[PDB]
Amino acid sequence: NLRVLLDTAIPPSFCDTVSSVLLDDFNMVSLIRTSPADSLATIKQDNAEIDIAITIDEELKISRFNQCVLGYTKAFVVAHPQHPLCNASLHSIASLANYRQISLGSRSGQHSNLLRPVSDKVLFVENFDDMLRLVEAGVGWGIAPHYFVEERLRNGTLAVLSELYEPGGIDTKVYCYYNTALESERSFLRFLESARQRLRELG
Amino acid sequence: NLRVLLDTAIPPSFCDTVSSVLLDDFNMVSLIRTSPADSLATIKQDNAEIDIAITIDEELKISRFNQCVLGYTKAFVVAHPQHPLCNASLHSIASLANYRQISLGSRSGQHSNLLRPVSDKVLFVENFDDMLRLVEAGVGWGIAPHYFVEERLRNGTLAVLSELYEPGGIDTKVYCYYNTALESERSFLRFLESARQRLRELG
Ligand SMILES: CCCCCCCCCc1nc2cc(Cl)ccc2c(=O)n1N
Ligand SMILES: CCCCCCCCCc1nc2cc(Cl)ccc2c(=O)n1N
Repeated sequence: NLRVLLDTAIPPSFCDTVSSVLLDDFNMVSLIRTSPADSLATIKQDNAEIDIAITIDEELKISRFNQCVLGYTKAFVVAHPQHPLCNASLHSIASLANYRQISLGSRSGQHSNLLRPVSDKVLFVENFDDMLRLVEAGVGWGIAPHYFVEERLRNGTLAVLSELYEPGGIDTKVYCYYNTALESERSFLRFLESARQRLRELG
Repeated sequence: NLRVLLDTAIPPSFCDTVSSVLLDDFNMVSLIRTSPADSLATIKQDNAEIDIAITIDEELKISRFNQCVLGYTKAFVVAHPQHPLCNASLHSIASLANYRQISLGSRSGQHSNLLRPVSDKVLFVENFDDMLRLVEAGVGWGIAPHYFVEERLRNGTLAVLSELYEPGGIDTKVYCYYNTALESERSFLRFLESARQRLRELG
């Protein structure tokens, strides 16, 4: 039995590809969704018995696991279109360490450099919908995965503040943390290769 | 007079594009090359009077500067083809926190998470040629920019160990740190836009 974790920031399609590919060599698979803020924390608990994690988060050397990279995805910093920072931005790119960021809480309460909020004040939430309802309201601005936002974006419900920095969307790697037991295992080596190919292909 | 820093890991072509573009709106430009390990350290010194830095290194909030991203480039972890880790790798991907890494020294002696060496023991050097002569020797393995290695690679002088992790080369962002005085300045806003376009275009 193979327990694999997938954070809320991994696009579903990625999930399917991961999921479907796993199926090829694998017979029992449990899939857990976590906040990206809680993934590494989770794998770290020895008991939780995770075997694979698919995350946007980074920690280079983890106690029992090896990192490697599955693919790339995109985040956008979004705000309600009427937000002051919205529209004219270049200062805005600087000024948002000052505006309220709706950031992703962590049960640990600690964040990597990657996920720690840029701004104070911050108001923590537990997931992206939570984060987005707030930003649509919209009390603050947030960084969200592409998928959680595409639909909204086209409507004009939401605005992209994130363009000048990293135009075209913030490029974010998708790591794969896997228990070292798996390193020799051909099933896993096969899995990785397929998924990777499929993901590039989809790109 | 506009003083701009460019680290040794920025591909020369990037340099030209940066360089040439700057020329369009700019009349005096000094260009300084630094080790990527010394760039942020350098801009940080108030006296050094840098106005732009082009680096692969990250520090999200720097005292007088704003970050944003110009483009992407590629690093490879390379070793002499006879290196034990070479060829069969998957364990190797794990085992190289154990083999000697030829890493990039820092005058500060401190490294970001991005540049801090993966492995101990490490033997520090000051630049990529230094690093490469050693690895060709080859005493250790190193992470080098694409350009510094392409020529060597095709010969078979060098091997890529870096494939399973991040196949196709390790993707690394190229940041632009610019003094905040520049944020309003149209010359700079013009520069950024052009260079970015040229870089994507070259991609
Ligand atoms: C003016 C833009 C400042 C934002 C740059 C900070 C770099 C983003 C790091 C980050 N990436 C994410 C990616 C996803 Cl898919 C989801 C959430 C985040 C996130 O919260 N952060 N911080
Ligand atoms: C088995 C591969 C482990 C290497 C993954 C570590 C992530 C690389 C971070 C890094 N990137 C660089 C990029 C360039 Cl262009 C030049 C040097 C480096 C570098 O030294 N590190 N550490």
